[PDB]
Amino acid sequence: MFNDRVIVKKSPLGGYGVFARKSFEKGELVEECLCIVRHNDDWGTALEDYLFSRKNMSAMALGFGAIFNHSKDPNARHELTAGLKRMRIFTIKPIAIGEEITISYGDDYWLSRPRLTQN
Amino acid sequence: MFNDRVIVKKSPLGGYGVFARKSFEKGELVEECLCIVRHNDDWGTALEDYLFSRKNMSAMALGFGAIFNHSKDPNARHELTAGLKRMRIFTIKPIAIGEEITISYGDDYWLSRPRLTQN
Repeated sequence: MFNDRVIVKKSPLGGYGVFARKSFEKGELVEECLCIVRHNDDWGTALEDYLFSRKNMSAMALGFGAIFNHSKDPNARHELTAGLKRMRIFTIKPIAIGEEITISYGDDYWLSRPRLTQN
Repeated sequence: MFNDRVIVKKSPLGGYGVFARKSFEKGELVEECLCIVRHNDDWGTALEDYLFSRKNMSAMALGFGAIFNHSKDPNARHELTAGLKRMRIFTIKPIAIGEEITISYGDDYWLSRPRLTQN
């Protein structure tokens, strides 16, 4: 799909990842809806699908997991679920009006009053 | 997305559900890829996302769960996962070259040699 906030690239075409079209400082906000994350061993055995875990984060995807594979480093964190986590994404790295985004990046519980002025 | 086999409607637009464009008798076959189903209580606590369970079936979705909400009755069964269940969908009700489809319908372990002649 695609939204003025960020362009998502999940369809095969020589490039998998979620790009953002809006330069900004460390502290942006992205949106999506294709992740099922939790925190437990029974999870890796329960959500057996496109698992994507890092140290403590244990989640799974199904079309976006591969979109997150191409990530030499933690570009930004994400929170899309109904139990824990949340329904929003944060980018601790400045955006370049056309940069790529990924997920999984430790935790760092904190915020800063997001301000998505329209787009 | 959309496929000659069936047209999927997940994008908001005053209508959520998976429609089928191919009249047939009770015993059709649909295809998809957005469901994570299992059978256990720890599941409802592990897959906490868009849960969709019925009597014994305990599953969760993320874009298709709402597409299954609009279902006054069990239109057809489904099986899309890697652990149990399978990767195909069956329609025990005749198709009307433009009918809507849903999921969750008891179990009835059985088959009948599906014959998806192209489309």
